[PDB]
Parts: sequence; C-alpha cells; structure tokens
Amino acid sequence: GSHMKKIFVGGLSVNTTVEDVKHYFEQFGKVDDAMLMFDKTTNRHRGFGFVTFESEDIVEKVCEIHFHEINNKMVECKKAQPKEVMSPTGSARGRS
Repeated sequence: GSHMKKIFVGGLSVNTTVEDVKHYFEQFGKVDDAMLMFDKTTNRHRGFGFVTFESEDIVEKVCEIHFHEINNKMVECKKAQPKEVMSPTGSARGRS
C-alpha cells in the first residue's frame, strides 16, 4: 500500500548470475527484471544490484525480510526508487 516497485540487493557471490537473482526473488510474487553493478576493470559484478517487482504489495514483504537465499548464499535487500513504464488505462470493450 503506497510502497515502491523496486529493491536494492547486496552480498552476492561472483558465482551468481543476474538470471539467478531474477529466479530466486520470484518466491514472493512476479519479478519483472533484475540488474547488477558491473566493474569495467574486470567485467564482473561488484556483489550488488537491483530487482524490479510487478506490485509494491509484494515489495513490502521482500524489503521487510532482511536476508534472502540465492544459490544457497544469503544476501540482504533494501529500498529502491520506482520507474514509470506501465499504463492502467485499458477498457472492457465488446458487443452483443
């Protein structure tokens, strides 16, 4: 109820992928996407990133829980700002 649609994630193994993070977060509700912070000196991620959610009603529990399992390693998550891309303005059009 009036929370944000995204979260921060940190403590990831170098073994863990962006697709692993996207998969492991789906246990609470639909994850739309995930991304990681890459180091251009190594082309590996720094052990941290972000996850996009279908609804802020899911994100409330995800962000309330401090620690989350990914590839059996535990990581923490935190608040992150939303981004506008959806549109609710559909209509139930039809005829007899």
